[PDB]
Amino acid sequence: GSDLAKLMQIAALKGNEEVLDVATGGGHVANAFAPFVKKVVAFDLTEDILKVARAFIEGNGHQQVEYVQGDAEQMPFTDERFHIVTCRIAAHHFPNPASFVSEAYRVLKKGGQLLLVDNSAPENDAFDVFYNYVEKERDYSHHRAWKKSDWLKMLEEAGFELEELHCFHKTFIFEDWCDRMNVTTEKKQELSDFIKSKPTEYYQKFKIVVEDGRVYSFRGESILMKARKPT
Repeated sequence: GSDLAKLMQIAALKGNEEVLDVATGGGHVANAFAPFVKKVVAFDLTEDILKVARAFIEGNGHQQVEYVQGDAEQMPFTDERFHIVTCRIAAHHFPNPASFVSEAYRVLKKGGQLLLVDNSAPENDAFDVFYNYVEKERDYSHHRAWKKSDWLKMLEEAGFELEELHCFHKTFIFEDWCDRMNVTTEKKQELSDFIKSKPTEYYQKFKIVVEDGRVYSFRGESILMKARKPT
């Protein structure tokens, strides 16, 4: 799975790093990196978010984390400050993720790395559009899960050199997945009904399981990219 352990392994940490965790959210990435690096900046849009991240991170005894508010994107850091920028399961909320990518490039040291983890859309446009429509019905704040090719273009355009791209698939349990976003029973019925009526190709693509007329599970893709800012 695209888990934290896999991220940590791919990171190939040296122990001296200053890390920026973009859209830290519940703080899990900063939490994981903290013991193995010099310093972490946990960065997100509001104080409420940073309070929650801090409760979790300080709960595990990590004390070299600095909490900083702002926008991914338009980041209030100096050029060439970080060895690592991380961003996990967050970029699909960004309204202008190309700006986050260029800002990540800017605030990285030369030879530094971006580690980016997110859900991804198929190259096939119909499946792309469908996957994303479904994501947004379930989470109104979803902007876009981009194609792997979209990310390759954004990274190159910003000057990053991709080193590694790892792809993963996960089976989502529809009811649980919905309930994490507090979707109404009515909205869950509507979304299941919408998915269930799609033709066979869609069920085959997303390994859709229907039990007793309701969507039970489907399978999505995610990625982990390690991209270098050149020396």
